[PDB]
Amino acid sequence: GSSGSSGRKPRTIYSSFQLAALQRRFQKTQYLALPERAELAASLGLTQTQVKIWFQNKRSKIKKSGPSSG
Repeated sequence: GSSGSSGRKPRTIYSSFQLAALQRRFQKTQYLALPERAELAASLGLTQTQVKIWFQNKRSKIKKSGPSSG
């Protein structure tokens, strides 16, 4: 649109430690309650604004085929 979110780096947008728990939590449920979403931000050391976009984006890029659009 204006700036464009582009870039290439070996360090995934998220660390292995943060991801592990994240993905491990997502598989359980796509949505996270109040204290549930904060748990990842307080545990992984991230913020609700980060764990939120991570859970949302994923839903769109769900390795699993079916619900995703095309």
